[PDB]
Amino acid sequence: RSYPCDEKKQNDSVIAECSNRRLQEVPQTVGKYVTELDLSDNFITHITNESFQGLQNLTKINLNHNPNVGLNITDGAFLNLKNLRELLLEDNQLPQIPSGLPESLTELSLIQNNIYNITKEGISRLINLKNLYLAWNCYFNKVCEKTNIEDGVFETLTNLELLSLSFNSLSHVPPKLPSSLRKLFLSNTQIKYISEEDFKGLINLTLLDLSGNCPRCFNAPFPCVPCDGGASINIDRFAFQNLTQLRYLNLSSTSLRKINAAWFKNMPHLKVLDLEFNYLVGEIASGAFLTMLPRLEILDLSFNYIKGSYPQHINISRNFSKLLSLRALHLRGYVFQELREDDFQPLMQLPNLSTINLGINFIKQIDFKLFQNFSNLEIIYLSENRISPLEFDPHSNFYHFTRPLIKPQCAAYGKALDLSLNSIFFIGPNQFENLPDIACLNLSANSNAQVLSGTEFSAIPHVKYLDLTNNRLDFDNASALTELSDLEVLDLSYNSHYFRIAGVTHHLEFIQNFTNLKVLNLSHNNIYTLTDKYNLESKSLVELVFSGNRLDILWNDDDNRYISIFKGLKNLTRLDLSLNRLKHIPNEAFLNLPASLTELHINDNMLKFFNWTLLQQFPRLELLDLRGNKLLFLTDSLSDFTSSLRTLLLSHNRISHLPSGFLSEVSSLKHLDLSSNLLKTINKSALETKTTTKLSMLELHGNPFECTCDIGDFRRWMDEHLNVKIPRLVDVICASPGDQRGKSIVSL
Amino acid sequence: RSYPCDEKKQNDSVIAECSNRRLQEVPQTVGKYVTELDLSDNFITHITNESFQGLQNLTKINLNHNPNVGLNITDGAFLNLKNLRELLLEDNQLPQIPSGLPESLTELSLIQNNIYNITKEGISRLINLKNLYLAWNCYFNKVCEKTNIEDGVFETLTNLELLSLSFNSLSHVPPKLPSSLRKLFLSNTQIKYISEEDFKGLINLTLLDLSGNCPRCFNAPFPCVPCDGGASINIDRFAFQNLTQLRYLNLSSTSLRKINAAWFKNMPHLKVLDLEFNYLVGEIASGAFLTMLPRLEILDLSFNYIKGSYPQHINISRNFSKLLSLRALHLRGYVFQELREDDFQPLMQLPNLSTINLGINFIKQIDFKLFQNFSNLEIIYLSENRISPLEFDPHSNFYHFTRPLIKPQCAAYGKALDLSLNSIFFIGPNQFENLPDIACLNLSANSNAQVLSGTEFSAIPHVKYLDLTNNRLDFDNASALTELSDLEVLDLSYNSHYFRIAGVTHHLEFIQNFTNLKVLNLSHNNIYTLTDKYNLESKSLVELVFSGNRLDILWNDDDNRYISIFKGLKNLTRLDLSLNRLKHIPNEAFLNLPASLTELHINDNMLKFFNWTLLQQFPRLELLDLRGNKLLFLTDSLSDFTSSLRTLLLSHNRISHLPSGFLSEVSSLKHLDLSSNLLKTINKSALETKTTTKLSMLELHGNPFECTCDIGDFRRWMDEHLNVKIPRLVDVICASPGDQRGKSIVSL
Ligand SMILES: *[C@@H]1O[C@H](CO)[C@@H](O[C@@H]2O[C@H](CO)[C@@H](O[C@@H]3O[C@H](CO)[C@@H](O)[C@H](O)[C@@H]3O)[C@H](O)[C@H]2NC(C)=O)[C@H](O)[C@H]1NC(C)=O
Ligand SMILES: *[C@@H]1O[C@H](CO)[C@@H](O[C@@H]2O[C@H](CO)[C@@H](O[C@@H]3O[C@H](CO)[C@@H](O)[C@H](O)[C@@H]3O)[C@H](O)[C@H]2NC(C)=O)[C@H](O)[C@H]1NC(C)=O
Ligand SMILES: *[C@@H]1O[C@H](CO)[C@@H](O[C@@H]2O[C@H](CO)[C@@H](O)[C@H](O)[C@H]2NC(C)=O)[C@H](O)[C@H]1NC(C)=O
Ligand SMILES: *[C@@H]1O[C@H](CO)[C@@H](O[C@@H]2O[C@H](CO)[C@@H](O)[C@H](O)[C@H]2NC(C)=O)[C@H](O)[C@H]1NC(C)=O
Ligand SMILES: O=c1ccn([C@@H]2O[C@H](CO)[C@@H](O)[C@H]2O)c(=O)[nH]1
Ligand SMILES: O=c1ccn([C@@H]2O[C@H](CO)[C@@H](O)[C@H]2O)c(=O)[nH]1
Ligand SMILES: *[C@@H]1O[C@H](CO)[C@@H](O)[C@H](O)[C@H]1NC(C)=O
Ligand SMILES: *[C@@H]1O[C@H](CO)[C@@H](O)[C@H](O)[C@H]1NC(C)=O
Ligand SMILES: *[C@@H]1O[C@H](CO)[C@@H](O)[C@H](O)[C@H]1NC(C)=O
Ligand SMILES: *[C@@H]1O[C@H](CO)[C@@H](O)[C@H](O)[C@H]1NC(C)=O
Ligand SMILES: *[C@@H]1O[C@H](CO)[C@@H](O)[C@H](O)[C@H]1NC(C)=O
Ligand SMILES: *[C@@H]1O[C@H](CO)[C@@H](O)[C@H](O)[C@H]1NC(C)=O
Ligand SMILES: *[C@@H]1O[C@H](CO)[C@@H](O)[C@H](O)[C@H]1NC(C)=O
Ligand SMILES: *[C@@H]1O[C@H](CO)[C@@H](O)[C@H](O)[C@H]1NC(C)=O
Ligand SMILES: *[C@@H]1O[C@H](CO)[C@@H](O)[C@H](O)[C@H]1NC(C)=O
Ligand SMILES: *[C@@H]1O[C@H](CO)[C@@H](O)[C@H](O)[C@H]1NC(C)=O
Ligand SMILES: *[C@@H]1O[C@H](CO)[C@@H](O)[C@H](O)[C@H]1NC(C)=O
Ligand SMILES: *[C@@H]1O[C@H](CO)[C@@H](O)[C@H](O)[C@H]1NC(C)=O
Ligand SMILES: *[C@@H]1O[C@H](CO)[C@@H](O)[C@H](O)[C@H]1NC(C)=O
Ligand SMILES: *[C@@H]1O[C@H](CO)[C@@H](O)[C@H](O)[C@H]1NC(C)=O
Repeated sequence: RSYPCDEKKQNDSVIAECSNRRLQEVPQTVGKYVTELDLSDNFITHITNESFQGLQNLTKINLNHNPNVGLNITDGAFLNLKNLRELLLEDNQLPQIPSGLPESLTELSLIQNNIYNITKEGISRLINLKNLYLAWNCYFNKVCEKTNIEDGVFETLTNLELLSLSFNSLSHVPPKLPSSLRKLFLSNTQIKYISEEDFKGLINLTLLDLSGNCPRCFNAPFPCVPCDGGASINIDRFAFQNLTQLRYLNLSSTSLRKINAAWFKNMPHLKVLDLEFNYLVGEIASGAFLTMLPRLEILDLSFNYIKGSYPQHINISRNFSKLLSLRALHLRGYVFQELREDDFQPLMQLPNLSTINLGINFIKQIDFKLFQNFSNLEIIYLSENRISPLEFDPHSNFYHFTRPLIKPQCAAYGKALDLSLNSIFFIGPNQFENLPDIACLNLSANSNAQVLSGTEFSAIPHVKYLDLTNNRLDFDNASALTELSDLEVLDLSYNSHYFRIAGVTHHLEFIQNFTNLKVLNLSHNNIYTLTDKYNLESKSLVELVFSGNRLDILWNDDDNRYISIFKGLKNLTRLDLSLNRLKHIPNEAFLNLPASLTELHINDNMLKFFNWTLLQQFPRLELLDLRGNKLLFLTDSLSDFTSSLRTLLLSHNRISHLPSGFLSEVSSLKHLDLSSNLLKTINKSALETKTTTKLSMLELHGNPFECTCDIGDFRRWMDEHLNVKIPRLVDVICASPGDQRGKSIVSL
Repeated sequence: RSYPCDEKKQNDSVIAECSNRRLQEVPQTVGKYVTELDLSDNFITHITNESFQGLQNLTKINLNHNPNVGLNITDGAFLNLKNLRELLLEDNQLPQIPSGLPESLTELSLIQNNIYNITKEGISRLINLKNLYLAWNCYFNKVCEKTNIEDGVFETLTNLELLSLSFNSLSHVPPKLPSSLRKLFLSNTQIKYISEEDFKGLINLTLLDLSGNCPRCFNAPFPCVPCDGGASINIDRFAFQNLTQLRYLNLSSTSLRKINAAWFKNMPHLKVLDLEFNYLVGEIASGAFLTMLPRLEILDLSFNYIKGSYPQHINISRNFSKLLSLRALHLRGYVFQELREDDFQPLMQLPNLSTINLGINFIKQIDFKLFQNFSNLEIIYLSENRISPLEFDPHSNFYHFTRPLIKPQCAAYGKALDLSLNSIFFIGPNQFENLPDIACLNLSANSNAQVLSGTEFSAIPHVKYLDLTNNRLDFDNASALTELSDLEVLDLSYNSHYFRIAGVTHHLEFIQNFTNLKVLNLSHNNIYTLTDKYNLESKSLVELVFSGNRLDILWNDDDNRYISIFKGLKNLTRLDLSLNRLKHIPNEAFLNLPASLTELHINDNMLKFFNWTLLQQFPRLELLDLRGNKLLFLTDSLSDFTSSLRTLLLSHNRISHLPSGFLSEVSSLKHLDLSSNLLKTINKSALETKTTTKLSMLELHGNPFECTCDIGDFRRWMDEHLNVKIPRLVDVICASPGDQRGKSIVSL
């Protein structure tokens, strides 16, 4: 669109995406209309006053991860960009803060460099700075120096709201912090003592992160240095006195054995309290601090286990009943054998508690009926226990994953129960009695070997999304699951166990019984043989995932029984036939795929040939995905066979000719993917649709191009249609002639 | 060696391997010294009198699978090959038996063609034939005709010993069979009735296969047509009267409900009796026929279950106690809930019974102590049941797999117990009491989540090979397995369950405790973090499989703890580091790999660079395997860094230059693999070792070669060293110049 950069005029403003394009310099061709410039992930080793001459409306520049193999920045290189507000210089191996940065700046990131010198000369004049990131310059077993913070360097930054200094060796909270601060990150900074003076004047603070100071190092997944004797962090009883607005407090991995309730005396708006990786089993049981937390919404007490201990029960203070605003409680990694109804009484009147997380506790037994007696649990998270039948992203949390506990597609339906990664290897007749009205149920990876027979889920009959992936279900009864009459989504992925055995029964008849089944995933089941009924049928099903089965055997030329296997899926729009070892598809089998299809995937098979003519029988087909096969040839008469195709994905095949004509009157085609094929060239005509083109994406990288003078018309075409995104254009590489043998088009 | 063919002068005789070389004709360059010629798997569409002009010492020709896309053979094409004994013409889409075949023939195979016409004109003069294969010409839902066998066609073949007509539509045993027959195959031939006359004169017969006539079709994994009403095959009571020498009788899938004991009256040397896929639950219980089988060594009664039945116990006739020669009993697929000691009393005095196979019965409970009371069980096969804590190869068996029940590497150690693919999800304290002295134990795929602690295998303390693959073991105790003091082979593959979780313990210390541990497989465990001890140690271990773990994280530049992870494996010769997502290996980590290594695999990683200089620290290194990485460059000074390397595998990398010099003084190098790289050319010098070369294999296929006149010296070199196998030479393909763009070298 603006080589070597794209642009988006989106919408008030103008972004030049010049990312990951192995540039060796800032390109001088950037349009002076651009406001934001992304130069990240290139090979840039120098920035000078020449670099942005040039581009006086620039308000943001992202130089992260250059050269991605440090970056050498001249004094005052940016100094004449009057409008520059945001400057990202992460992971550039910088040995110092660049000198002569512009006073315009409001955001500066210097995360993941080699800076151990924070000087007034560097930053004290940047008086418009709001956010300053200096995290991850010295940590673990990196070779590096303690951070030298010149006294009062930050004091003149009277607009500073965010300061991040985590993952650096500091030893003390810096003094003379501006009272504008709202968020102060000091994790893993080797700070053993927090004095009364350290945060005294910071009355605007809403976040304080002191995690990983005096860390808990047992079983640490990184190089970990504890305080002497694995001692607790030492926090003066008044250290938080003035922090009246505090909303987030992270004390994870500070080796706490005791929580000074007084810490929260003046902090009545605290909403999120993170106490993972301490030694708090005692405090969880007794727990004065728990009376001081009236507005607390999220409490994380995960991984406080005593090593080698495996108590029968979890011991929860009555004082949990004081957590009236609590929405989510995380108690992973306490480690205990049995959860009884009594043990959680202090939680049962908390009006807003919607999520309980007891993952990873090695729990053997649960009194399931206790959950009903909560006021309004929405998410009951029991994944990764022992229940049986009745390297680091600097912009992420370091102590826990932040992905939803339950997939949003499943939780959307209603109350959720996650029993994955346990040992519920069959479901007895009372397994789900006394539960709430579960809508979303996860029994993935229970090595369940049951003959489901239409009774097993009768006590939670309203499940709508059921995840049964990674079990070993035995399909010997045609009434399986049929008691779930409102079932919409059924994941049977990775249940190959019994499908792989010819000699036992495989009954999938049950599929047809559901009036509202929409999405079925039969992936990675190794299905090659069925009992009695060879046809799948449903008046409702939208999407069928059949990848990683054996259609190569089901559609074997000497066997006619499966030739209409999917035809009875009369509503189907989406079908995934990937990874079925197919070398060809019998024409009759293809013509019996449902005519309702809008999306068909046959990627990662071994197809030599595709019968294009048969697309005439699929007038609703919008996406066809044939990536990763062995195809040599495309039809020259595509518009004779489809008027509907919008996306055609043909990467990783053996296509050496692209017929002039291919284009013709195709019109619906938005997205054509020809990357990773055997293409020496591309003719003009092969694109120039004499109707209207919807062409907006055309992929070509990984073809052995030839950059003889003509050209082709291709380059001319490219400019004739600057609005056709062609990603990875730098990866479209002349393999010839030899004056180009590793060059990107174009350059003459 | 003899383009386009190899040759082996091995040893009295001379084999020309011209297989799978996409030939379009029989090459006229075959040396008249050749005795056996393999032309299988090519694109040959014609055979004429010209084809073997030429080659008068030919005794064997294999033309199977031509053209592999039928084959058109002229009358008498082979007629002048006086010494021709064996002719394989399988899978050639032949519409008839070729005419004018030579009388010299002793073996003729015509399996998998379109022959429905067996005529005197075709074969009656082939009076030297011993073995005649005509199987698989008409079967399943192939479009084909009933087989017309001209009356008395076989009668003149008075040397015929083997006749195979299986998988053809016959309806009746052919009459006028020669009394020379020893083996008669008639499986799946649509023969409903066996009369007294059918085998009357066949006194030399030792094998008769009548399987799949009136088949059991429930749950059939192929198109199956039963006799009317699913009726039994009808075998006249005297049909086997004269078959006194019979050794093998296959009656699998003949819908038998009743076994006429009289069938075996005159057949006292029967050794193998196959009765799979019938309806014999009644006969197994009552069983007169069982008294008639004194020399029987293998009995197969698998898959006789009654559909939908799930009896509590298996019912075995007392008459099994008459099977005095029995060595192996196969009772898969009976389907029953519990095996009690009583139920197998009739087996317990059989002196030679070494294998009991009860796979695939969905058994829930076993009285394990019953096995001890057998005389000398060697293999106790219980795989694929429900036990819980206390398309078709025409040359293979069609009704069961013929691979060993136990891997020979494990069974070699002694008595074997296979409990794989059950639900023994923990091992209680008495689980293995009252067993024989087990040496080989398979607990693979029991979803076992146990903390092994050094007591669990105490009642079978002599296990030497333990297969624990595909479980979810929790390594929380450093004494795991240590009670097995003689343990030699330990397979922990596919136990990623708990390794993937950072926050729980992973203790592999136990490895060091074993005095005789030789082979350890830790593949596909996703190992990225260990507890307390970061080093693996053993004075004995020979082989460590560490593929599919996360060495990319273990050897992260900011973490020093795993930099000597394998160093303490002081005896190690073989190490597999494949599939660990490695982009580079820190030099220190490489130099700390044990100096004892003779074989190192680092294939299927993402390496851009390899430090060749560090091979100086591995003076015993014989094999180095770097396939499937991103390497661009080879060292020009290999002999400076190793004098030991014998095999170097470098396929699927990005190597475009092969330094002249690479060769130099390398001498130990037998096998060089450069296939699937980016090589435009290969210089002469790059090979011509001025010391002695051990070069015997050099792979090059899948490189973009250039076939400009010079040449190189390469082609000259090739002939200068005709004894260097270069497999897939036809796949070494000129990508240039354009007069060659898809040609194989060489051709000018
Ligand atoms: C078995 O198949 C189902 C159906 O394909 C899989 O769930 C589906 O996963 C896709 C791929 O992630 C989800 O699509 C994504 O949704 C997000 C959020 O809306 C969107 O941002 C992405 O661009 C993408 O569209 C799809 O919603 C989801 N469907 C359902 C019903 O949950 C499932 O993951 C497969 N199971 C396994 C074990 O592979
Ligand atoms: C875990 O690793 C072990 C050790 O590599 C695997 O067993 C080993 O498998 C190899 C590959 O098949 C066996 O080598 C083969 O032996 C046969 C018969 O002697 C030979 O003909 C072949 O050319 C080849 O050498 C090797 O014997 C065997 N080792 C042992 C101790 O059994 C094992 O399969 C791996 N487990 C999984 C689940 O992948
Ligand atoms: C059911 O639980 C399983 C296991 O906890 C979930 O599987 C994980 O899904 C996440 C998010 O997609 C993946 O990144 C993980 O790799 C999966 N983990 C494993 C162990 O397979 C699954 O998503 C849960 N189902 C629902 C509906 O929430
Ligand atoms: C333990 O049992 C497992 C399962 O029966 C065996 O695994 C099979 O091994 C065969 C022969 O290598 C493979 O072709 C199969 O794919 C494997 N099956 C499965 C389900 O994984 C294993 O070989 C047995 N171990 C020993 C020592 O005999
Ligand atoms: O089955 C169990 C039970 C308890 N623990 C404990 O859980 C903690 C984390 O692994 C350790 O202290 C360990 O003793 C386990 O690891 N596995
Ligand atoms: O768990 C069980 C028990 C029995 N069967 C029976 O085994 C035979 C083969 O699948 C069928 O008759 C079926 O009823 C099973 O499939 N699963
Ligand atoms: C950059 O600075 C040099 C002097 O060091 C000057 O000669 C040159 O014109 C400057 N370039 C721009 C674009 O200002
Ligand atoms: C940085 O670059 C300048 C010129 O662009 C050069 O003179 C200087 O040596 C470089 N500094 C470092 C520390 O590499
Ligand atoms: C710190 O930076 C200052 C100010 O730019 C510089 O003068 C000094 O040399 C630096 N000191 C160290 C130790 O890097
Ligand atoms: C607190 O914050 C605001 C800006 O959000 C600032 O203007 C005000 O002066 C601050 N007060 C103190 C005491 O720092
Ligand atoms: C399925 O199981 C139910 C419950 O045991 C049983 O009653 C029914 O007969 C079974 N078979 C079929 C085909 O539905
Ligand atoms: C058919 O599929 C569509 C999506 O294409 C879905 O909206 C509708 O609910 C399904 N129809 C039926 C009858 O279930
Ligand atoms: C495509 O299939 C049609 C109908 O099955 C058939 O007539 C035609 O020959 C096939 N085309 C190719 C190119 O094989
Ligand atoms: C093959 O037969 C033809 C006659 O059909 C004859 O002219 C020719 O010489 C023969 N070739 C050989 C090698 O015998
Ligand atoms: C077989 O080949 C001969 C000549 O080589 C040709 O004349 C004849 O038509 C072919 N026969 C068939 C059935 O294709
Ligand atoms: C069978 O082969 C004979 C002898 O070669 C031939 O004459 C006849 O045409 C063939 N009959 C059929 C039905 O193919
Ligand atoms: C049986 O077999 C031998 C060859 O093995 C043959 O010579 C002998 O004549 C045969 N006897 C009969 C009765 O066919
Ligand atoms: C391992 O388990 C055994 C048996 O319970 C126990 O006695 C021992 O103390 C455990 N721990 C270690 C480190 O061996
Ligand atoms: C060391 O390895 C070899 C194979 O290299 C093996 O023969 C020997 O038993 C092992 N040594 C010890 C001490 O276990
Ligand atoms: C190979 O490693 C050695 C020793 O660690 C080091 O001196 C040398 O620079 C490395 N070689 C390359 C080519 O990086």
